Amino acid sequence: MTRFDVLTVGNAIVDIISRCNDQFLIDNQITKAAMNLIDAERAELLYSRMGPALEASGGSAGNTAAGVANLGGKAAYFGNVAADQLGDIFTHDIRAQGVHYQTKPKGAFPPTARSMIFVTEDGERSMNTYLGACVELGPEDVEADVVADAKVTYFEGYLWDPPRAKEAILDCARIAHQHGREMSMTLSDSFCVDRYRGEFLDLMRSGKVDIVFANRQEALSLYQTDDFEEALNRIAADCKIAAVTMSENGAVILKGRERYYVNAIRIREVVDTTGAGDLFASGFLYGYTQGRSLEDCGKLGCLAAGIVIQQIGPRPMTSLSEAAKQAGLI
Amino acid sequence: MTRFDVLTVGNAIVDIISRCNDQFLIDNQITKAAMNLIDAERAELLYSRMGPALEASGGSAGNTAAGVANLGGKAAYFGNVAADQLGDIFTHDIRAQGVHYQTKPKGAFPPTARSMIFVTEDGERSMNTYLGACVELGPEDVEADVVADAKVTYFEGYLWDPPRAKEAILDCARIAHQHGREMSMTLSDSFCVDRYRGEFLDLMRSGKVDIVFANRQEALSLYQTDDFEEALNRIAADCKIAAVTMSENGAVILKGRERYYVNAIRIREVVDTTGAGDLFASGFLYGYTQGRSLEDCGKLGCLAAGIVIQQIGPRPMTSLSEAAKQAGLI
Ligand SMILES: Nc1ncnc2c1ncn2[C@@H]1O[C@H](CO)[C@@H](O)[C@H]1O
Ligand SMILES: Nc1ncnc2c1ncn2[C@@H]1O[C@H](CO)[C@@H](O)[C@H]1O
Ligand SMILES: O=C(O)c1cnc2ccccc2c1
Ligand SMILES: O=C(O)c1cnc2ccccc2c1
Ligand SMILES: [K+]
Ligand SMILES: [K+]
Repeated sequence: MTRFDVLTVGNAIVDIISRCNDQFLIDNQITKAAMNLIDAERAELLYSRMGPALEASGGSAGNTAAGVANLGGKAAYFGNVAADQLGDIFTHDIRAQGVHYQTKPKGAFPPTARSMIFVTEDGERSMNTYLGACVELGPEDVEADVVADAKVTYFEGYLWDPPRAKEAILDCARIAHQHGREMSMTLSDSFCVDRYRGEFLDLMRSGKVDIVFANRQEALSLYQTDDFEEALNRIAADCKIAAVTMSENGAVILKGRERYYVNAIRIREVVDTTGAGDLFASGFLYGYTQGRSLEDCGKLGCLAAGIVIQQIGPRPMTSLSEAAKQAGLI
Repeated sequence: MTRFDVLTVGNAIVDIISRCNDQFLIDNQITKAAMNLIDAERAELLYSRMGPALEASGGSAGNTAAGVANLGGKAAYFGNVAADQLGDIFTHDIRAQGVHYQTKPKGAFPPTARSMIFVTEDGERSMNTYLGACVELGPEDVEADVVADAKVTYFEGYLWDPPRAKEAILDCARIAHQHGREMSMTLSDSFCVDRYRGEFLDLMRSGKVDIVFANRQEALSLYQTDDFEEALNRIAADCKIAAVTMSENGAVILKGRERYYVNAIRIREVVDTTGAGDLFASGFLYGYTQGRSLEDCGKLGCLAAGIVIQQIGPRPMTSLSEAAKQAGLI
């Protein structure tokens, strides 16, 4: 037996969520649908203009770990918060979901990362992230026994922004592979891909990453193309398994020459897209580590993603395991 | 012209909200549907057992002020937070709603008040409140110019728990009445009524309070009776105006021998009753300060209350003014 199905690694963030009109994004030069990095001064400025908000634990990989636990899988998470109230919230929420979380805060400054997420009327989310304590994550935060004992270790492309997180990831890759485990990454965001295009390709081609998650926008960015079919062929050539999401058009799972298309759930109304990709990865990786077919992994991913976009906030407040049972995915 | 329609005064609290099953309340000796005061040790214990949560600025009077501002009235708030992250969240949310809020924190300790609110499947809410920095609210926090320039000053019965807040309220009553303004209170909670029964009756009978808000449970507690008609007759004898809510049975507004019955609005589902009474007071006091009939104040209250119970969290995330316009209450 193994201790963990999925270890995830990412920027530990608390989300600050509000609604806005379309003009707000233009007025404040916020790139729509993207992760916009911001400094402390810009954080203060944007917050001063933001309406009344709700807070909820976030972080892309944090959400993915929570989702795996919610489905009934065994999950762990590495990510660095500060010894402050936001860090206490983050710690509580992830542990309360039944995710192993033991990364120790290093101090009160920089403070715990937060992301001001503006949700427009169409349900799109535009994130504005002050990394704070995330900049401190490094090799010292790798719990080697956890990596050794996890079927899959999954990490964010977003980790390439803070300075030393990549060193922790390279350590994880070494340990995972020495123990016959698999490594997975998400491309995270199309501008993130643009920042780290060559590095991401190298991760895949060198075999440090076995399973890659992308959406359409990320895949097009990765190969600098408007040809989605080219992007699919290239990504299949670059990694052992690729899971590519296409929003309302569902998803496609690629392995060598194999392609498995999955339909998206028909949605009544798109409330807030925050967490869609994260929860697709939850469903996929839960299925993968239970030995399910690639198609069924895709189905579980679409189920989880469809649920999270029908609520405000990034982590499903309902039972994913119950939903999967009703769906005959069990 | 006056600067403010409604000044509210209360315990400044950030809510930590989670769903639980019925047995959780019993196992943890949480009194269902009530405000349960807790110390620091008990807060740590309950939080350790609480599921993943979301945070939202709360405080009964805070919610009421926010609701008045939402409807288009001019609101102000007195309430004390700490110089910490939770206090910064509280400060942001109330000011971002357009409420005047200038109560200065006295340091970082005691920390900002928080309430762990457990919502059961029936939508009832059971609150567990650590008062923290609320214990420091005192006469020093009365902005006399704001009280002088507000049509109505409204305060929580909950203020009788912290040690010095009542002195600030007595100062408010003096200033308000010297400037020809009106004072209002909510009975807050049936156990709060039980703690301060004599003091609350005296506030009304001495004329320090002109307009009283109660629900059925609070009115029955106030007069220690199982007879609701007796409670209505007695409350009408004790205060100039009484607004008494009755959940799905709407409300009754009493003035001398005048009685005005108002129906609850049709709702999709009871998602979370948190803030129902607070927002009833918002709608009522908005109407009242706009010169509306007592019946129309009741209707505005039932509208605001009905909206808030159909969402998670204590402050409506949608426009109350727009809903009022659509409902023909305008
Ligand atoms: N730079 C970042 N790194 C990792 N996660 C992020 C970043 N910015 C925003 N997020 C998270 O992305 C999630 C949605 O995918 C949100 O819950 C938010 O916390
Ligand atoms: N002791 C208290 N005093 C004032 N407000 C409170 C108290 N406990 C809980 N609340 C608030 O009551 C609101 C619901 O009426 C919640 O938003 C919560 O913050
Ligand atoms: O080079 C491109 O074609 C390309 C495609 N998509 C992008 C998205 C974000 C940033 C750069 C991109 C660049
Ligand atoms: O004295 C009573 O009749 C009475 C009624 N309701 C209550 C609710 C809470 C606490 C005491 C109460 C006391
Ligand atoms: K969401
Ligand atoms: K509510």
